[PDB]
Amino acid sequence: CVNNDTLSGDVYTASEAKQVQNVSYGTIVNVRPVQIQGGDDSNVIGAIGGAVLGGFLGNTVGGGTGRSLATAAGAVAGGVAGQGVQSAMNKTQGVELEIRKDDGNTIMVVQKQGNTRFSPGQRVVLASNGSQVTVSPR
Amino acid sequence: CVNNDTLSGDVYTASEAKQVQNVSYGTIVNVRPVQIQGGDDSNVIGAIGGAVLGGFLGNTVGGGTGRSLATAAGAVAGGVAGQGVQSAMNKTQGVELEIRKDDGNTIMVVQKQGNTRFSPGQRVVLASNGSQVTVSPR
Amino acid sequence: CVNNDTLSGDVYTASEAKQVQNVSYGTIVNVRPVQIQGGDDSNVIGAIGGAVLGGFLGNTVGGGTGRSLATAAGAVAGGVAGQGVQSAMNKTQGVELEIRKDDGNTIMVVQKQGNTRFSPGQRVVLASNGSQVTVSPR
Amino acid sequence: CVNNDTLSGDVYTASEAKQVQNVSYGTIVNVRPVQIQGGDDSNVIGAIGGAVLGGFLGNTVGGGTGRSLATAAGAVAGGVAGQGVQSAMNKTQGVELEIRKDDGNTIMVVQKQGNTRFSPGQRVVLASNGSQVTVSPR
Amino acid sequence: CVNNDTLSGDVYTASEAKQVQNVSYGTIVNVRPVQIQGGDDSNVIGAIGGAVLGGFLGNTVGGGTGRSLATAAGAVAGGVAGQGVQSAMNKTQGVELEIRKDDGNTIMVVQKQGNTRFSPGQRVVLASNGSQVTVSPR
Amino acid sequence: CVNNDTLSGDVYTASEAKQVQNVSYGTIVNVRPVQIQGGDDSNVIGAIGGAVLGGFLGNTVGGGTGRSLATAAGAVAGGVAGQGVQSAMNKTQGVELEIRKDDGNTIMVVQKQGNTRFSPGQRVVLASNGSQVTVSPR
Amino acid sequence: CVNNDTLSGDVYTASEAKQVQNVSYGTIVNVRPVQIQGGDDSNVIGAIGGAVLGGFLGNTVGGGTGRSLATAAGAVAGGVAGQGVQSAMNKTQGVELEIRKDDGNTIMVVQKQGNTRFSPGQRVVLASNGSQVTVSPR
Amino acid sequence: CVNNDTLSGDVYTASEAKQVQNVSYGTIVNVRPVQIQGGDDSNVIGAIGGAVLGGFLGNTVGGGTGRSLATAAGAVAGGVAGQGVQSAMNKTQGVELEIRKDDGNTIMVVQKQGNTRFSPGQRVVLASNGSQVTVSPR
Amino acid sequence: CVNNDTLSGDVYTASEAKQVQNVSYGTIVNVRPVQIQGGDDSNVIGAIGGAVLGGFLGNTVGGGTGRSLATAAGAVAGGVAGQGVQSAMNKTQGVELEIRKDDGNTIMVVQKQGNTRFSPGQRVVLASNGSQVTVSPR
Amino acid sequence: CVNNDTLSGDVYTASEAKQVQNVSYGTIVNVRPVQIQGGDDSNVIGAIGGAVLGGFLGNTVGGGTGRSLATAAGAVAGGVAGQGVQSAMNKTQGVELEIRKDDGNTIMVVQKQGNTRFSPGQRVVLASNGSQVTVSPR
Amino acid sequence: CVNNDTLSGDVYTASEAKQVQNVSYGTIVNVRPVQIQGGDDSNVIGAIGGAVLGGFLGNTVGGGTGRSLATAAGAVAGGVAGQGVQSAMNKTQGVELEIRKDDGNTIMVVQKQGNTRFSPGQRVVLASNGSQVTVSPR
Ligand SMILES: CC/C=C/CCCCCCC[C@@H](O)CC(=O)N[C@H]1[C@@H](OP(=O)(O)O)O[C@H](CO[C@@H]2O[C@H](CO[C@]3(C(=O)O)C[C@@H](O)[C@@H](O)[C@@H]([C@H](O)CO)O3)[C@@H](OP(=O)(O)O)[C@H](OC(=O)C[C@@H](CCC/C=C/CCCCCC)OC(=O)CCCCCCCCCCCCC)[C@H]2NC(=O)C[C@@H](C/C=C/CCCCCCCC)OC(=O)CCCCCCCCCCC)[C@@H](O)[C@@H]1OC(=O)C[C@H](O)C/C=C/CCCCCCCC
Ligand SMILES: CC/C=C/CCCCCCC[C@@H](O)CC(=O)N[C@H]1[C@@H](OP(=O)(O)O)O[C@H](CO[C@@H]2O[C@H](CO[C@]3(C(=O)O)C[C@@H](O)[C@@H](O)[C@@H]([C@H](O)CO)O3)[C@@H](OP(=O)(O)O)[C@H](OC(=O)C[C@@H](CCC/C=C/CCCCCC)OC(=O)CCCCCCCCCCCCC)[C@H]2NC(=O)C[C@@H](C/C=C/CCCCCCCC)OC(=O)CCCCCCCCCCC)[C@@H](O)[C@@H]1OC(=O)C[C@H](O)C/C=C/CCCCCCCC
Ligand SMILES: CCCCCCCCCCCCCCCC(=O)OC[C@H](COP(=O)(O)O)OC(=O)CCCCCCCCCCCCCCC
Ligand SMILES: *C(=O)CCCCCCCCCCCCCCC
Ligand SMILES: *C(=O)CCCCCCCCCCCCCCC
Ligand SMILES: *C(=O)CCCCCCCCCCCCCCC
Ligand SMILES: *C(=O)CCCCCCCCCCCCCCC
Ligand SMILES: *C(=O)CCCCCCCCCCCCCCC
Ligand SMILES: *C(=O)CCCCCCCCCCCCCCC
Ligand SMILES: *C(=O)CCCCCCCCCCCCCCC
Ligand SMILES: *C(=O)CCCCCCCCCCCCCCC
Ligand SMILES: *C(=O)CCCCCCCCCCCCCCC
Ligand SMILES: *C(=O)CCCCCCCCCCCCCCC
Ligand SMILES: *C(=O)CCCCCCCCCCCCCCC
Repeated sequence: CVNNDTLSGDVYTASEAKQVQNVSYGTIVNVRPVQIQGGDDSNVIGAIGGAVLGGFLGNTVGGGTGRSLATAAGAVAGGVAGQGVQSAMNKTQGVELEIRKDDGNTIMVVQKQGNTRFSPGQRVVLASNGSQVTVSPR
Repeated sequence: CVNNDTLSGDVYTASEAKQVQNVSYGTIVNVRPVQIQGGDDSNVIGAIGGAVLGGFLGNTVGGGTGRSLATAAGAVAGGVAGQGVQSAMNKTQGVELEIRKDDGNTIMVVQKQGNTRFSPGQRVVLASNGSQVTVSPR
Repeated sequence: CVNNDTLSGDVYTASEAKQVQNVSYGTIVNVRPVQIQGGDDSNVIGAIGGAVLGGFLGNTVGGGTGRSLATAAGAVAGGVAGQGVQSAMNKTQGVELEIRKDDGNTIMVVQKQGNTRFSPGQRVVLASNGSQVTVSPR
Repeated sequence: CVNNDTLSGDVYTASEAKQVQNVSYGTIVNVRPVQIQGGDDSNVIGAIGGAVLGGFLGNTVGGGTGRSLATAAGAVAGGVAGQGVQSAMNKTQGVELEIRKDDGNTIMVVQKQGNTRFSPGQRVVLASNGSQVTVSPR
Repeated sequence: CVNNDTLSGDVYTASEAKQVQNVSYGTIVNVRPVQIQGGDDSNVIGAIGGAVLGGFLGNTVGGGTGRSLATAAGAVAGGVAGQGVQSAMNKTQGVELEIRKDDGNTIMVVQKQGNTRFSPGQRVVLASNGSQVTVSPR
Repeated sequence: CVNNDTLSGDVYTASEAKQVQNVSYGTIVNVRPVQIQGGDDSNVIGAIGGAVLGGFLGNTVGGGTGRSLATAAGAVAGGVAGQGVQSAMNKTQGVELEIRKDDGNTIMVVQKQGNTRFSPGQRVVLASNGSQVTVSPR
Repeated sequence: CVNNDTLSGDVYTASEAKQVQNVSYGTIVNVRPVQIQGGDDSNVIGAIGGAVLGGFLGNTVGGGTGRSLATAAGAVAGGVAGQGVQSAMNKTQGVELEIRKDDGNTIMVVQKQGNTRFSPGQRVVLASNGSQVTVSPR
Repeated sequence: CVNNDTLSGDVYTASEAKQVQNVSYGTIVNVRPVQIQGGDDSNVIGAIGGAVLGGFLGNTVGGGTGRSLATAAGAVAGGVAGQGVQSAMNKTQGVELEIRKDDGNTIMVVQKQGNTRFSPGQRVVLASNGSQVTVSPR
Repeated sequence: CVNNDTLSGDVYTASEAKQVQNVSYGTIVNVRPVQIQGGDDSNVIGAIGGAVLGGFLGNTVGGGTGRSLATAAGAVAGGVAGQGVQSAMNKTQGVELEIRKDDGNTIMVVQKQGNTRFSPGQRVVLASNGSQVTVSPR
Repeated sequence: CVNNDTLSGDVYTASEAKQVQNVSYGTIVNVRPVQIQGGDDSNVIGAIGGAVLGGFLGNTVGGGTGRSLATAAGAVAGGVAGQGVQSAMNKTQGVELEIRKDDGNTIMVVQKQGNTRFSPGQRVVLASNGSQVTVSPR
Repeated sequence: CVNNDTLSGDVYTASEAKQVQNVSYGTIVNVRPVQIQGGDDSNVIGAIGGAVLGGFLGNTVGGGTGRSLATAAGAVAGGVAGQGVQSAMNKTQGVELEIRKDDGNTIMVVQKQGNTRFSPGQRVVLASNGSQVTVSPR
């Protein structure tokens, strides 16, 4: 598992506490919903778990030289299902926001859904660092 | 398997959440369909799976010194089929779009087919970063 | 465990004693509560502890070739719970402060809750270094 | 095997989707046919497969100390044939095109044969990147 | 253990003897007490000691296959307590001083409590190097 | 073996497909025939093959302590012949051409013999890259 | 042990013999006594010695499965005492001197106590190198 | 063995085919014969071959503890002869030529003897690259 | 042992023979005696010798499980004495000289005592290199 | 052995064939004879050969525990003689020449004796490269 | 052993043959005798030889557990003597020369004694390179 709950507007990772961050103001338009896929593309941990759990389910059939074939088939047929499952428990739902600043410049930012509802027409304050931004309501 | 579903216009990888992205506008012409081939060219994981599953199907014929020949032949004849199959499950279908911006400059971008249909003559908004672009309808 | 108690306004890590730090003054507005998530995202130590403690609970059922299946299942079903638990004991509660300096510039800083209560309207003194800040009351 | 089907004008590798590419126009003259040789020059995978399959065909003759000689001879006499065969299944047929752009500058590009026929006298559109080009008909 | 007694105003580490250090003068205001946490955040030595001492307390109960479960549980239940204890014996008490120099510039420095008492209103002499300072009374 | 058939004027390596190449014109004079020696100077693969095939031909004579001498002699007397043979199957025949460009500058290039005959007095077109050239007839 | 007797004003390390050193003059004020702590903070050699000497004192009590517990407890209870003792035999006594040069500039230097007594009001000669100084009486 | 036949005026190494080379003209004077010594100075492959072939010729004399002495002596007395012989089969015969160019500048180049005879007074054409030259007759 | 006899004015290390060195003249004042401590601070070779020689003196007392305790105690009680002795045989006696050059500049140099006596008031010649000096009498 | 016969005026190493070298003229004065010492200073190959050949000559005397002493003594007493002999077969005889060029500049070069005699008063031609020179008679 | 006979005025190392060296003239004054110490300061090869030869002289006394003590003592008591002897066979005798050039500049150089006698008042010629010099008589 990967704990991608540090991608909300209500939780800070501990490597950015006790630092300085700048402040700007803006306005909000055109929110639409979006899905977020964390983790890594080459799933390795799922493969090994699936492989062992599928292989040890193979010994219990047959006997002789027909048992080795069963365990060998079960190994790969569980290995692929491991990657099948390990990349469907790392999928959350978020929103995409288009904010227009008071400078006159427009940007958009994507952020995980929490327990506050964003609406078209509102005032937000941007807490920013070098290439990092958090958006919080009024 | 490789999870190339992060190449759509409705799914964001989690390493580009909580960042700033610029906004432009444009118009759409000349969409045509295209196929997309993910993964890597040197298939290694397919070779080993094919090899073991083909080798363990060789012991069950013959006996003596004619069993070793059977298992040795089965090993390679399954090894090549492993790469044959592992590079036909990583093939998806997408579209290629030619968008003309309001600057007066023309570009084209290629993107995976989803559940929205693009048509000739429409307004799109480009969300851009340094050498990254996502296209979404009006 | 990770000892993230060095993120308070009353405890200094020992690698920043006997050094020089600058002093500024400011005023405080708009405190709101926030949670803090320490540690690292890829939980490794939890996985091994969960795995061993789940595996050694598997031998005590069944016998023959039905014991191996039980221990193999218990191993992974404890492995995932290890990461489930090891990333819920590293979660503390803090505050977020917006301070306006006497220069005329505005910043905000996030800091762990202690035993002093911050209120809207107060005088604070910032002890600063290069990209490090501690806030302490009057 | 090497999957050199990403060298056509109808298939895009997945590492160049969702990017920006420029557009130019031109005219076509002097197409002639050409062969294309993929892969790598030092064939290693063919050698091992040929070696094992030739060696295990050696035990079945003779007995005593005249069996070792047979297996040793078969090993190398299959090893060289492995490289003989593994570099004749990576050979495709393509075309070479000489296109004159509307700038007044002339270039030529080589590309794999597909299912569309190029003729002398036609209009093509070049989709280009930094040192990458794809040619597609009108 | 970590010997953090070289963080006082009466003990010099031996890698800064026979060197040259500059001298300044100042005045002292606003001392307040503070705690100091040495060592390192990832406690490793505590984990192994706790693990072995907890594991060898497990064999003495039960017998058969119920002994392995006891030793496995004791191992982790002592492992976490090892880190619990090894990071509570590296905690000392010090003071924080705000000194105003004769230049007209203000700084503050934090230093371990010894056997001399600092008071508001006094003369101190700063012995300094590049980014190192020791404060000693008149 | 080394597959040096990518050194002709009718076969392109697959790492230079879908790229841009410049075009020039010229005239041809003074072709003379030449031999080409591929591969590498320190022959290693030939040594091991020769060594094993010569050594296993030594056991079949004599017995006692006079067999070890025979196998030891055969090993080296086959080892040197391995390098003798492995560097006589990598030798092809090509031509050397002196072409005078329309600029007024003269160069010469060497290229493997194919199935087209070059003659003194003819028109050729040079397809060029940075320090790469292919010559093809009119 | 660490031989920190090369930190006196009467002993030179052998890597700074046969070199050139500059000469200055000064005057001496305000000597006060100080302690010096050599060695390294992470004590490793003490831990192993304490561990072995404590462990081999554990076998001599009890018998059965109650001997293993005794040796395991003795190991750690001697391990910590090893670091307790190995960092109390590397502690010497020295002096701190404030010397005012004839330039008009003031410095202070710290140096191990020997067999000569420094007094307030005296003439000293500084033998100096790049960031190295030795002070010797008249 | 080392195949130093790529040092003639009639054989090209395959890493310099399909490249561009410049052309100059000159005249020839003062050819004299010279020997050429290829390979490497520290002969390693000869030592091992000589050592094994000399050692296995030692067992066939004597018996008891007088056999070990014989094999040990034979090992080194064959080892040195290995380097004696392996550096006398890498010695060829060539010529040294002094050519005066039409610029007015003089150079000389050394090249292996082939099947063409160079004479004093003749016209040669130099095919050159960066610090590489081949000389061929009219 | 360390052979620190190359620190005299009558012995040259062999890495500075056949080189060029400059010559200057001067005068000598204020010689005083000094001790020199060679070697390295972390004594390793003494520890192992002391450890083995102390450990093998432990077996000769007692028997049973009271022999292991004796050998374990002897090991460390000889280990520390090894470092005690190995750093008292690398201590020589030298002199420190203050020489005033004819330029008008003053320096001092430290050098091992030999068989010539230096006196206040004498002429010396300095043989110098880059940051190396030897002093020899008239 | 080291084959230092490539240091004559009649043998070229094969890494400097087919290159360009410049030509100068001069005159010869003051030849005197000199010895040349090749190889490397730390003789390793001689030590091992001497060691084995001396050790295997030790078993043939005595018996019991007096044989081990003999073999141990013979090992080192042959080891030193190995380096004694291996550095007396790499010693050749050469000449040193002082040549005055037609520029007006003087140099000298040292070169191995061959089969031509140099005399005072003669004309030589220098074939030169960057920091390489060969001298050959008229 | 180390062969430091390449530090004379009559023997050239073979890595500086066939190179160019400059020539100067001078005059000679004030030769005095000096000793030269080659090799390296940390003697390793002597330690092992002394250790083995001393250890194998220990078994021949006593029996039981009193033999181990004898061999252990002999090992170190021979080990130190190994370094005692291995650094007294690398000591030669040379001379130090002060030469005044015709420029008007003075230098001195140190060189091993040979079979020619240098006297006060003579003419020498310096053969020089970058930071290398050899001095030879008229
Ligand atoms: C707070 C919570 C605390 C937690 C833990 C604390 C509890 C501690 C209390 C300790 C008490 C315990 O000591 C008592 C005891 O065990 N006592 C036991 C002990 O006696 P003692 O007391 O020790 O003296 O031993 C006896 C011996 O048992 C048998 O011994 C034979 C050999 O023994 C012999 C011999 O011939 O050599 C003869 C004998 O006389 C003697 O001499 C021995 C001698 O010992 C030599 O060593 O040797 C074996 O044949 P073999 O070896 O030659 O092959 C045989 O297994 C055999 O031959 C082969 C077996 C194997 C087939 C079972 C697999 C099912 C597939 C499910 C996956 C689904 C896929 C999607 O085959 C069979 O058993 C045939 C069953 C056919 C029907 C199956 C239907 C199931 C599917 C339904 C699906 C429904 C869908 C809707 C074996 N059965 C056996 O050992 C037992 C076998 C019986 C199957 C019951 C079905 C349950 C399946 C439901 C699934 C759960 C939800 C997912 O059970 C097991 O192998 C363990 C099963 C684990 C499965 C986990 C699934 C993981 C998830 C999926 C992973 C992919 C047991 O009877 C005793 O009783 C019993 O054990 C009765 C017991 O009450 C039943 C077991 C319950 C455990 C289940 C929970 C596990 C969950 C996870 C754990 C972390
Ligand atoms: C040019 C120069 C050439 C150089 C070399 C060439 C010489 C070659 C000639 C060969 C002849 C030789 O083959 C003859 C022979 O050995 N012949 C011998 C041979 O017969 P074969 O001919 O082989 O057939 O074997 C016999 C067997 O001997 C005994 O055998 C017992 C077991 O044997 C049994 C059994 O019961 O199992 C029974 C038996 O019947 C038979 O069956 C065997 C069978 O073989 C099974 O294997 O088994 C052992 O008991 P165990 O095993 O169960 O434990 C016993 O040792 C035992 O039980 C245990 C012993 C051990 C205690 C001794 C340690 C002393 C501490 C000093 C350190 C100071 C610290 C600061 O305990 C005792 O011996 C009790 C002694 C109590 C009094 C000690 C006082 C000393 C202190 C004084 C301090 C004064 C201060 C002012 C053992 N003694 C023994 O094996 C002998 C034991 C006797 C002690 C004498 C005191 C000397 C100490 C002075 C110190 C010197 C200066 C520093 O001696 C030794 O262990 C070697 C001692 C080495 C000490 C070196 C010190 C190093 C420096 C300090 C290091 C930190 C010997 O008698 C024969 O005679 C003898 O051996 C008599 C002999 O003349 C005496 C030995 C002299 C050697 C000394 C020189 C070494 C210096 C360095 C060398 C490089
Ligand atoms: C941070 C979490 C770390 C988790 C690691 C714990 C591993 C637990 C292994 C259980 C071993 C059971 C063996 C079978 C039972 C038996 O009857 O075992 C019997 C045998 C000996 O008994 P006999 O005397 O009867 O032969 O072995 C033992 O008794 C071994 C002692 C068990 C305890 C060892 C301590 C744990 C390992 C060291 C800690 C390292 C931590 C590293 C953290 C990074
Ligand atoms: C974080 O998520 C860590 C990785 C989690 C791996 C989960 C593995 C589950 C594998 C299930 C396989 C079922 C096999 C069924 C028989 C073929
Ligand atoms: C992601 O896709 C991981 C790699 C998947 C590998 C799939 C391997 C399948 C191999 C089938 C081989 C069949 C052999 C039949 C007998 C020769
Ligand atoms: C700091 O916090 C160190 C890591 C702590 C790891 C804690 C591991 C607890 C695992 C509990 C698993 C329970 C399994 C129950 C049966 C499946
Ligand atoms: C992609 O193409 C992977 C490599 C394919 C290797 C194919 C190997 C075939 C070898 C056949 C050898 C036949 C030997 C017959 C007896 C000497
Ligand atoms: C410096 O402080 C070195 C590290 C010290 C480690 C101390 C380890 C103490 C562990 C105590 C564990 C008690 C376990 C009780 C049964 C679970
Ligand atoms: C590409 O060419 C791969 C290397 C090919 C090696 C061929 C080895 C042939 C060796 C023949 C040796 C014959 C020995 C006869 C008895 C001494
Ligand atoms: C230089 O000082 C080298 C390191 C010295 C280590 C000294 C170790 C002493 C350990 C004493 C432990 C006593 C244990 C008593 C029973 C628990
Ligand atoms: C290319 O040339 C590869 C190296 C060739 C090595 C040849 C080795 C020949 C050794 C002959 C030794 C004869 C020993 C006779 C008894 C002492
Ligand atoms: C150069 O000096 C090399 C290192 C020399 C090491 C000397 C070691 C001497 C150790 C003596 C120990 C006496 C132990 C007595 C019983 C405890
Ligand atoms: C090139 O020269 C390779 C190294 C040659 C090593 C020669 C070794 C000769 C050793 C002779 C030793 C004689 C020992 C006599 C008894 C002590
Ligand atoms: C070049 O000089 C190589 C190293 C030479 C090592 C010589 C070793 C001699 C050791 C003599 C030791 C005598 C021990 C006597 C009994 C203690």
